[PDB]
Amino acid sequence: TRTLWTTPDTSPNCTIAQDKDSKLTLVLTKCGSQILANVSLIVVAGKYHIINNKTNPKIKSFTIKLLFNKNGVLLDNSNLGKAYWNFRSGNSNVSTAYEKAIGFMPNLVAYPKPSNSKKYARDIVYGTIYLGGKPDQPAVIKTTFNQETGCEYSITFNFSWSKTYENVEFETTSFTFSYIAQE
Amino acid sequence: YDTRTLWTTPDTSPNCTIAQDKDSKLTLVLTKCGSQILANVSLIVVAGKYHIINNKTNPKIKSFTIKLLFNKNGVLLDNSNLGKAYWNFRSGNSNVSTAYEKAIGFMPNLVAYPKPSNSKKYARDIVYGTIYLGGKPDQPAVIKTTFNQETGCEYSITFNFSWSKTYENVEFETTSFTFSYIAQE
Amino acid sequence: TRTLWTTPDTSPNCTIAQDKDSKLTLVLTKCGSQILANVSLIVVAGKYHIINNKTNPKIKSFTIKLLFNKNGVLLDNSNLGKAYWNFRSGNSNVSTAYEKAIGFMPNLVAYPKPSNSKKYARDIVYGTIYLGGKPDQPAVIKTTFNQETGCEYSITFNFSWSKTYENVEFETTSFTFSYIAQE
Ligand SMILES: CCC(=O)N[C@H]1[C@H]([C@H](O)[C@H](O)CO)O[C@@](O)(C(=O)O)C[C@@H]1O
Ligand SMILES: CCC(=O)N[C@H]1[C@H]([C@H](O)[C@H](O)CO)O[C@@](O)(C(=O)O)C[C@@H]1O
Ligand SMILES: CCC(=O)N[C@H]1[C@H]([C@H](O)[C@H](O)CO)O[C@@](O)(C(=O)O)C[C@@H]1O
Ligand SMILES: [Zn+2]
Ligand SMILES: [Zn+2]
Ligand SMILES: [Zn+2]
Repeated sequence: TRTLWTTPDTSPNCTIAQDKDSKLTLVLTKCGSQILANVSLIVVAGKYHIINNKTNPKIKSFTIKLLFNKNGVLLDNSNLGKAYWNFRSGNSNVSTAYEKAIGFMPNLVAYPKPSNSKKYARDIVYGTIYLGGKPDQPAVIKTTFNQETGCEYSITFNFSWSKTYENVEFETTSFTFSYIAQE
Repeated sequence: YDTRTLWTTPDTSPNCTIAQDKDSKLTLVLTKCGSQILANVSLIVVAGKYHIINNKTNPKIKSFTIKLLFNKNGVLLDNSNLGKAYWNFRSGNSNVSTAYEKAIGFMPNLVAYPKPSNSKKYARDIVYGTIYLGGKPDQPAVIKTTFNQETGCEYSITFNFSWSKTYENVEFETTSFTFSYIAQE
Repeated sequence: TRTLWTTPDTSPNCTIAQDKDSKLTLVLTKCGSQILANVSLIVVAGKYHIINNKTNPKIKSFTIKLLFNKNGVLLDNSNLGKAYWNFRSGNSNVSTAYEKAIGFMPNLVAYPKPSNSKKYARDIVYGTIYLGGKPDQPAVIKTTFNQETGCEYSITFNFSWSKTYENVEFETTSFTFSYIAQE
């Protein structure tokens, strides 16, 4: 019960532009009051599979949202599927779906919901990953905590790029970050 | 110490003094994972010299430093930029009722990161990172963290904030950065 | 036994171009399903000690490989010496070589060995470190999991730079990353 994950296989579990068009590999490991997070993305099909900005200049970014309720349970309006998001057992999941993961949630005082109080940048982490493992193919991964509505908690991943890529497959290197846990 | 968290609390009440008294909120969370400390940091400047940056009118205002000084027991010293009042072990979204006496297991390893001496100074006592002002991807600032290079203390952690862009009326409040370092014990 | 390391002293322990020409400082700390890794390098002698790309225009990269068997034991073809790699005991290592460290190995489902199947980039982590702690002397540290032959598991560090450095000592700042554990 110290690790919440997608499993490490490559079976599509995520819907960006069309049903199960991607594998988001996300591993959350509870190190007390901090969650250690490891993420990568493979797109297998649809609009974001093969990037061509000569042909499609406007395709420059997309977002993957994980929305959670009071008990830390993934809501079905998330881009990530509920089917294999669960606590770890081996290279797989526990047999039954979890009902509480509040200790894996981003801290609401650290990272508050939108309000008429001043909005601070500390609820964001920026990173850069590399498409196809090539050092001249950067894309920015921007992670934001608790800024979606219709949820108690949220983790959102925005992927974007500034280069004009021609036929570059969107599959990434891995990035590690952390965040402050709710409890 | 095992698995505990030493932190500033995660609210936005100013706890830190850069240019003038309580001009900033340093949010710092140190979590012990055995022989390494997992660190998470951000900064909000609320007042004074470094609150709103304009390098057109003031091209030479480009960097500043925040120091955490520790004694032999890992207790924060009063002359650190960070105030002692809310630097303590975690309890809920606040701190334990007793001001801590021992945190040597949270201190940067002195063999890995020695104090200044006339022996060769190696770069491994530094971690560089980049954070973004206002959460804007075109507003980077460098956060340089250095271990055990201060004097008048047994241990130290120093944060130097710098930028090479010419900012015009930009509020210095940052995204978050994560790093680790080797623990003394 | 929760940390495998090199001892954080300055005594050479690694062979890049000639015997004991470097000190690799590597600390691997098990946080359940993830290994938290911290790395830096000091080159003390030989070809890579002082970089001069006026004199030697093509000297722009090198690699340090850690190769492991089925029990997570370091193999002798590794650049890092076997005598220097063990579980932590104080500021030193235990006197006896360990027999098992499978819990510290990179996960083979997450990071499979080379094959005829499609290779994904998530077995790579990119970072940048700074020579001599100077902010204008970046070098790229590319870390790759389980891609070497002659082993069950591997961690390889490729160091490279694009700048024309003139008489710059190769000793680095520190970088942190994580990876998914085999067990
Ligand atoms: C971590 C790796 C890294 O820094 N990659 C950077 C890359 C390389 O430095 C050079 O291409 C030499 O390989 O240069 C960029 O300007 C590019 O778009 O190509 C930005 C990348 O972020
Ligand atoms: C992680 C985010 C990131 O890399 N930001 C970089 C930024 C963006 O790539 C572009 O502005 C396109 O958004 O480019 C810079 O040259 C800039 O100062 O603008 C350096 C920043 O570090
Ligand atoms: C974290 C530190 C950092 O970003 N360093 C970058 C550096 C500094 O921004 C400037 O020298 C101003 O100090 O600019 C570079 O183009 C350079 O080669 O000099 C790339 C470095 O990666
Ligand atoms: Zn494909
Ligand atoms: Zn302000
Ligand atoms: Zn020399």
